[PDB]
Amino acid sequence: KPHISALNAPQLDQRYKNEFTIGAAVEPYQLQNEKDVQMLKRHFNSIVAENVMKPISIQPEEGKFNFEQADRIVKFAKANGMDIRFHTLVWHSQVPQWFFLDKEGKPMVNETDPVKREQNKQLLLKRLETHIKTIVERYKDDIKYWDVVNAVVGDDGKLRNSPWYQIAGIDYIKVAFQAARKYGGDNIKLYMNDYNTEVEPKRTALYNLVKQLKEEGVPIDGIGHQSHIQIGWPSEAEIEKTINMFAALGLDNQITALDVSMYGWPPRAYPTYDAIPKQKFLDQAARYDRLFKLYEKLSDKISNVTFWGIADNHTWLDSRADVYYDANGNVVVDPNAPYAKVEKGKGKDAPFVFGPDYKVKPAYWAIIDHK
Ligand SMILES: [Cl-]
Ligand SMILES: [Cl-]
Ligand SMILES: [Zn+2]
Ligand SMILES: [Zn+2]
Ligand SMILES: [Zn+2]
Ligand SMILES: [Zn+2]
Ligand SMILES: [Zn+2]
Ligand SMILES: [Zn+2]
Ligand SMILES: [Zn+2]
Repeated sequence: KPHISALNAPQLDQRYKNEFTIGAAVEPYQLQNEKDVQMLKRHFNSIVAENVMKPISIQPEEGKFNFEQADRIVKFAKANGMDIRFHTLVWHSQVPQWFFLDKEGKPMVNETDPVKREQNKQLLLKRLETHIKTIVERYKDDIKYWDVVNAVVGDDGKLRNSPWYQIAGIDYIKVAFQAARKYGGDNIKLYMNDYNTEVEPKRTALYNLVKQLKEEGVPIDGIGHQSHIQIGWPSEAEIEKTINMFAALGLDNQITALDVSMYGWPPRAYPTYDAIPKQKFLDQAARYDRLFKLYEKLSDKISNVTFWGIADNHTWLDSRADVYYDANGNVVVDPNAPYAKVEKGKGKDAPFVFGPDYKVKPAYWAIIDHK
C-alpha cells in the first residue's frame, strides 16, 4: 500500500458511487491550482464552499451581493458533473452585523420596549427573507443541497442564543426554511446542519427541534452532521445511533464537513507535519476504516459524505492546532503534562486521506478497499 500520488490512484468517488457522493470543501483560489483541480476531477463528485457562500461573503452590506466567488465554484461544479451544497443561508458566526441593527442603527438585541422588539423581529425576518430569496432565485437550478441553517442548537441542549434567536425567537428557523422552499421549489433539498450532533444533550435537543418543526409543516429534508471528529471520539456506536434516529424521522443524513483530527480537545498539536509520528497515521487509518465501513452499513440513510478540504496542506483545523511548549522549549502533546507557553493556531493537523504532497495516506487505503 504505497504512498503514491493521489492524482493517479483509484478514484474515491467511484469506490462509493452506489453508497453516497464524496465531496470536498474548497476556496475559489484552489480552482486555480493545477493539483487541486485534478484532485477534484479525479476523486470527488460533490463540492461545497469553505467560506464564500457564507452570509457575510454573499451580502456584506445590505443590498450589496457578491456572487462572483460563489459563481466560480458553481461553474466548476457544473462543468465537472458535481453536485453542489450551499453553505450556508443562516449562521451566528461572522454574520454581517447590519442584519441586527434597528432603524436607528442601534443593536436590536438591546431594545427593551416590547413593541419595538416586535418591530425589530419583523424587520429582521424581512431581511432574512430577502437574503434567502436573492440567493435561491439565482442558484435554484444549479444547487441541489442547502444548509438552510447552521449550528442553531447550543451545546447545552438549549437553542443557541445568537442574535437571530434573541431578536426573532424560533421563527427565524421556520422563516429560513419556508423562504428557501418558496423560491427554490420542491426539487432543492433543505438541511439543518450542526456539529457534535452525536453528543447529548445537543443531539436530543436537535432531534426534538426537527421533529417539532416537521410536525408543524416546516420543510426540512435532512440533517447535516459536520462530523469534526477525533481518532477515538465519538464512538462509531454513537454515530450510528445518531444517524439512525434522524433517519427514523424521515430525514436524509449528509456528513458535511468531515475531518479526523490527529488531536484531542483542546488540541496539543505538533508544530509541523514532519513531526507527527508515523503511528498516528496508522491509528487514523483504522478509525477511517471503521468509520467508512459504518457509513456503508448505513448507506441507505446517507446521501453524501463531504470532507472539509481536499488534502492535508490546507485545513481549517490548523487554526485550532495550538502548540504547547515546556520550559526547555520542547513541544508538549500529552494533555496532562507540564507546559510553559502555548502558540495558538500555529501547529499542523493532518485530517484527510490525502497528504500535503497530494500522495495517499494509510487512511486512503483503509477506505478504498473492500474489507
Ligand atoms: Cl481553512
Ligand atoms: Cl507526506
Ligand atoms: Zn468522478
Ligand atoms: Zn515540513
Ligand atoms: Zn512534509
Ligand atoms: Zn476498509
Ligand atoms: Zn446513500
Ligand atoms: Zn480554507
Ligand atoms: Zn509524502
